[PDB]
Amino acid sequence: AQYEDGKQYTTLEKPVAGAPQVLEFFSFFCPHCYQFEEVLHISDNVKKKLPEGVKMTKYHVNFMGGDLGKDLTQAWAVAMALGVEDKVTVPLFEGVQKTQTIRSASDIRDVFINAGIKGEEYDAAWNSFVVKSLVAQQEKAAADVQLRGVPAMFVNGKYQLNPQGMDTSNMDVFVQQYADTVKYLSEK
Repeated sequence: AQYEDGKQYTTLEKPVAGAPQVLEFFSFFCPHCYQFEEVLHISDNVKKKLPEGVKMTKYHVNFMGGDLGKDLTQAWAVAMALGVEDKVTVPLFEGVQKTQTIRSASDIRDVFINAGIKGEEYDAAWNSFVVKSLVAQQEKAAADVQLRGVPAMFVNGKYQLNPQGMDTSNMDVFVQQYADTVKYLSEK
């Protein structure tokens, strides 16, 4: 066939019930994730090809960057709760990986303040039980699929994108192939 298990995607031999339809995992410590976000705009190009009615979910993971990695997962929970994902994603990536000016929770907090989220509002979110369950969800979703690497994408809790198996000669072509694959998997 044109799309084959083990080529553009793999199948979970233990499928995850009730899973979000398009589920993406990343870490701000993750170098390919930086590329995926900044250079390739993967999430965005997948969205453009996804069907009517499909919701896209993106979660942070703990297994990179130790103590700061966990701070970052809670911070992404704050971002999701406040709906400010689109204002902190880039400065968080560049702060961790480009300028290396993020070294503590307080530095993560600075990024939000600079993006215009108010101190009171950030700190209140940070400490809220709604953010606690949001953290809980990110971990559960990762736990459910045995996740040990990022960037990672899952479709309807049964298929896992396999970017290793796509041509990287051309960045644009890699992205479309990636997005079309999510679409194919989506319609499956």
